[PDB]
Amino acid sequence: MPTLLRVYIDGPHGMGKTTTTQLLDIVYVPEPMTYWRVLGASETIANIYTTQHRLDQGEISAGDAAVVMTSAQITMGMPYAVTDAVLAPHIGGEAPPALTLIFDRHPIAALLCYPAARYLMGSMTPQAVLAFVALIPPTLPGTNIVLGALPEDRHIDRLAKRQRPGERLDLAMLAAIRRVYGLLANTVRYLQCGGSWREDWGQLSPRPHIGDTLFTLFRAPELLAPNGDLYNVFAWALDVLAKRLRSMHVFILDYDQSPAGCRDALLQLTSGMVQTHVTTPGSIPTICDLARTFAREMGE
Amino acid sequence: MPTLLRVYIDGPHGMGKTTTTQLLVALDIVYVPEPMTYWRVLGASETIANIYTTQHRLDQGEISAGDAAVVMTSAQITMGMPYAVTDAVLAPHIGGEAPPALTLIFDRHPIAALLCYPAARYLMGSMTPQAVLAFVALIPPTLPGTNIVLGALPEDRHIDRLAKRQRPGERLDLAMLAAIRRVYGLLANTVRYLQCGGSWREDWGQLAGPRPHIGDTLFTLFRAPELLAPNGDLYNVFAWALDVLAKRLRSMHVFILDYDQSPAGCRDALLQLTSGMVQTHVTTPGSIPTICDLARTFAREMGE
Ligand SMILES: O=c1[nH]c(=O)n([C@H]2C[C@H](O)[C@@H](CO)O2)cc1-c1ccc(Br)s1
Ligand SMILES: O=c1[nH]c(=O)n([C@H]2C[C@H](O)[C@@H](CO)O2)cc1-c1ccc(Br)s1
Repeated sequence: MPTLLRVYIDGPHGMGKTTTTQLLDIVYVPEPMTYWRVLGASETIANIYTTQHRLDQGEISAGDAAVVMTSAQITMGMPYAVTDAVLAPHIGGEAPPALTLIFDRHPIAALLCYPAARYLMGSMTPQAVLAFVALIPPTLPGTNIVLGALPEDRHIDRLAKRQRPGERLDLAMLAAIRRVYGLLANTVRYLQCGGSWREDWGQLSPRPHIGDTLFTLFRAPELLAPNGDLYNVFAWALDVLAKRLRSMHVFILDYDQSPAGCRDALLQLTSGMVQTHVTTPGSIPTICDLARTFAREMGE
Repeated sequence: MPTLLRVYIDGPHGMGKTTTTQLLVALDIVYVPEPMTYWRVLGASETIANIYTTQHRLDQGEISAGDAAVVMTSAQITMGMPYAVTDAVLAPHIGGEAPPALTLIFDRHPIAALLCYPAARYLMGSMTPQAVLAFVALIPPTLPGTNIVLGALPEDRHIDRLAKRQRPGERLDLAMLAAIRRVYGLLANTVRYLQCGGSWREDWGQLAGPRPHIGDTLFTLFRAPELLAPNGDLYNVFAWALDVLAKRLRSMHVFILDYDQSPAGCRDALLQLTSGMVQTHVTTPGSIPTICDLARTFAREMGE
């Protein structure tokens, strides 16, 4: 069968991502803005930022913020969820690629990365973050995740330039979110280096120290038994997290440059990403139509 | 290679499902109960109490529809968390379909929290079909040998039992009973529909035994203004979800059990249906013990 290349450009918002991918037998699946602002619900992004603002002003409580916050993360990952779902069966085993799919963000941003950041923000229960993790679909072969690198003040400047409507410059949420992708990038090398959280978990009391991995966020008092132990339910959700992330291929793009440069770099990492065969002759065309119809309908 | 026999007992609450499964188990056979301790304490505080009060608040006109949806959606993520973790942990051992070396008697399948309960809440107006389809996209891949025993039981006889089998924080809500009763009937019809060659897209225009009418399946829940494009066709985002709703269920093995009989009767009834069920091999020979302990542990920690 012919081969495919799936590339998910991911990282914190405000790093110039959509811009540089649009500057790129290659389809680009955008961010489903229409689905957030209109299809799934009314102005999901506004809701997120507003709510946290009410929590920051104490106009509402950590728990009401959690439910609203929780209910929104659902609307945000839905389009990505279904795409991976319908896409999954066509992807074959790892292997010029007959089709290159550039996606704007992977599902883990919705089922892991943003949820965690909001936890880090006192707006999402760690119990909920782990519920989402538990739902992270299996990791198809050839899943290349590009995460971005960019100096803080530079990223603050950028965050400032363009924001979806309803947003708010939230410098904490920036640091919260920059923290997560940083930890996530660390977890992957850890898992890949042979690290076992169960074996290293006691330390929280050639590879990253589990203190610099995503595992360190779940030493959360609400996840532990009166004697300090993690409840098994939760220990298992970390076996899923471990399971899902270890197979991903993470590629770093330095965003501290010009779109032309970022673009030129993005295409550059491509030389080492992993391709896979498709399942049917007609997989490529079906995939091509899905990615174009996804774009057409949800990209504003 | 050893085989495994997985059996998920689901259906509307208040039919006596938990009892009989225990009964049956009291006769290489491990149970996986409902994770009440997670619902009452671990994941959140009193989730079931939260659910029945919210609906109730909405009905009293004391909150809105968007408050309920936000709360309900939130409550459902908690309710199905344990099922979701269990399924993902077990999945790698589940192998090809093939007496069983191990029999795992589950209490409710992931789809109950990712589909049926959501769908029913939607029918109650405390959930949106967009949220349902979000959950549906999150239903995990249907493992081989997914045998589901649903429970039949006449309504009045159900009402009486429900009135009896309440949960801590539960309210006698017949409306929800009827809703939950309708949703599970559609599930069975749907699985029959999908298996007799049915295709929703083909029969979309139209909105044991013979193939059911698409309008007697779950696909009919999703004919909502919210999901339609001005051109009148389902938006593709949802259409693609319904594609997964059909993929997930098409390979399940549904069996129906009659709950209009004594506890020792359902036990024997269910014990009868069990023989015609699909087993499967395990991935590693040592997968059985592991599976045995995950189940016992799930039981020991979240059962109550
Ligand atoms: O889950 C989310 N939650 C969230 O608050 N955001 C924010 C960041 C920015 O302000 C705007 C667009 O990225 O919305 C994004 C996401 C995700 C988008 C796509 C996926 Br997958 S997850
Ligand atoms: O999603 C749910 N929603 C819900 O309202 N219930 C109610 C019904 C009854 O009052 C009680 C116990 O099932 O909880 C149960 C569930 C689930 C339990 C297990 C799974 Br999977 S889904």
